[PDB]
Amino acid sequence: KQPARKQIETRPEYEMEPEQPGQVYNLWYNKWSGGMRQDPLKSQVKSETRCVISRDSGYTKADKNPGSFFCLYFARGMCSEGSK
RNA sequence: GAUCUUCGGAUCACUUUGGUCAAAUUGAAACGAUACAGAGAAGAUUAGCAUGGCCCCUGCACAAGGAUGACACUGCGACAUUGAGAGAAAAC
Ligand SMILES: [K+]
Ligand SMILES: [Mg+2]
Ligand SMILES: [Mg+2]
Repeated sequence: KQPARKQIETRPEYEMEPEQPGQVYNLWYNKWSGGMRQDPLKSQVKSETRCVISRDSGYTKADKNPGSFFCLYFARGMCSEGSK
């Protein structure tokens, strides 16, 4: 019964280069190509973050809209906009 | 708000939002490598041009190439049975 709070203060930026020798970015298909397929499942960092309703759920600007949808960033647990 | 008008009002303008889709692991493709075999025509080496399409790739191309691009190239029963004999069975 209290307004929702932002989980992460910062913004997850993108800067990472797999397999430094054998990978090269692809402008059209926005990901790194070349190098060993490496794996189908191996790649799977662990969510650094995690959310729970108890300490995180609350009011937000979208409650007014009847057909509004849930935050893609809340469920994985880094929605940084809070109630806004 | 500007313009007149006479303190009644009139003019002037009048409804956006190009959306492969919300800050990139789990809805834009296609694969590296390692291990196996491993280069068309009836001996051996070898030119090629074709046929077929839910196989494509390079190409501006209705040129031409990719191993002659690759794969494929077969096969069966609208057979009517009687021709006859033998033991059984049922029958001349
Ligand atoms: K040849
Ligand atoms: Mg050819
Ligand atoms: Mg051919």
